[PDB]
Amino acid sequence: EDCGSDCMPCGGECCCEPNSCIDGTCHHESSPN
Repeated sequence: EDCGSDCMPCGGECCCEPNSCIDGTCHHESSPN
């Protein structure tokens, strides 16, 4: 079973890229340039 387009189950949620599903939460993703 899957959640979404490159997404993962985060405590009844769905973290999709570029974000990441870690620590049971949605770890946002920055772009330092």
